[PDB]
Amino acid sequence: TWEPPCELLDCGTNYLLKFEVPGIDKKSLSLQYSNNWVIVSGNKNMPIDEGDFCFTEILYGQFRREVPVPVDASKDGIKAYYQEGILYVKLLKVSNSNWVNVEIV
Amino acid sequence: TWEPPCELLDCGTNYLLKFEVPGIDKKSLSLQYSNNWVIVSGNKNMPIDEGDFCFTEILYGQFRREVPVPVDASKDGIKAYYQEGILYVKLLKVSNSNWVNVEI
Amino acid sequence: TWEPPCELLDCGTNYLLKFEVPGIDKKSLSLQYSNNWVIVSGNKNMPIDEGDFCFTEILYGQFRREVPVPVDASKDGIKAYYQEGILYVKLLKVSNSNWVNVEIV
Amino acid sequence: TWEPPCELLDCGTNYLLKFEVPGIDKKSLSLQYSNNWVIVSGNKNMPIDEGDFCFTEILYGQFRREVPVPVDASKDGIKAYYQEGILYVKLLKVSNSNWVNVEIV
Repeated sequence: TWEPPCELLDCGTNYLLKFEVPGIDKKSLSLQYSNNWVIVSGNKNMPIDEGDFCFTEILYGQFRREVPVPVDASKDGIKAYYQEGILYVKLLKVSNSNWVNVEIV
Repeated sequence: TWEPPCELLDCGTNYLLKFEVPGIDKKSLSLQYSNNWVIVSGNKNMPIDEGDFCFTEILYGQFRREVPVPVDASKDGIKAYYQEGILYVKLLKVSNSNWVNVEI
Repeated sequence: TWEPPCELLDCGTNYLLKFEVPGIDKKSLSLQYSNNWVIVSGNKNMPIDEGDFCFTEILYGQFRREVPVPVDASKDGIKAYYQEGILYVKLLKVSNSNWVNVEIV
Repeated sequence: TWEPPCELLDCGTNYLLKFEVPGIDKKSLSLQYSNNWVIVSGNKNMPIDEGDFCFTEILYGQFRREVPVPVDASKDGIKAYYQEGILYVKLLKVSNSNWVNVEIV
């Protein structure tokens, strides 16, 4: 139903991957890493409890985002945080990269 | 300047105006109410201190937003909180009843 | 140092990643794989042997392009076939796949 | 109606017009010459039989390009050769001499 904008910073030691997800159900939040891809998915419930809509520009509902990650990013050591409405994913940088070469025919 | 998306809510007692402002400069942030207008403004700075861009689709910069507010919203009692990347502005409805509920 | 246009295709059994590299030194064409990232590179040098430029819209020089490739792309069994100015890369879809669930703290 | 990038080379005794056209339909490819104008046209079909787009930067559809050639160029002896995704159009130059050089075999 919608897609959060993301940002990737190189901070030298690690990468830091960021998703702009203000005001989501922090219990619905889910992120997995796999083969240098990062998958975030979650849900943003309408405020049925808070009151009735007068107007709204806010996107509600289900969201998902698959985002590639540089080669020197490692599966082991990943951390994530949800602060001030941003999901931060801190990935470490493995040094070695198995730089296989493909033959063309 | 960019604009943050906003939404209004009626909740009987009070209107609840909301702005999505994730990762903004809390010291910059600035909220003023005048004449059925709520004006919100601040800065969301690029994170030069965190690292170096590889790509970004985040909007950075200075934001202003004027929102007009219903007429039964009161100038008094106005409160604003910032939490989880959302600025809530809670405006009180101007009361039409002389009777006062007693909370007991 | 330009980059050639490219294209991803899903063929069920396999993925097909294409690059348009027309009129390049077929000897310079390199193609490396690492961690779901493909890196194609090469050199396309001027036609000084054919003649002298009256005008040209054609990009000459060195080129590389890094393209990330989907999660179910397989590290093993990549075939690269060059035909008629287009460099094809057939990637195998994988069967089992390890994931990591990250905790959002 | 996209248009392919092109190039004009002065090779002394002839001009070389070059249209970069990787993987067009070789059939339905139409060259014309009249009054110092070269008109190339044709079509490039989607790979409906190869897969399904995951993404693409390749322009598809029907193309056309109209190129003025030099005052120097002849309306005779024009030859066109398609190879490795490049269409070569080879124009002669209007002869400036009456002596004819005799290649001794």
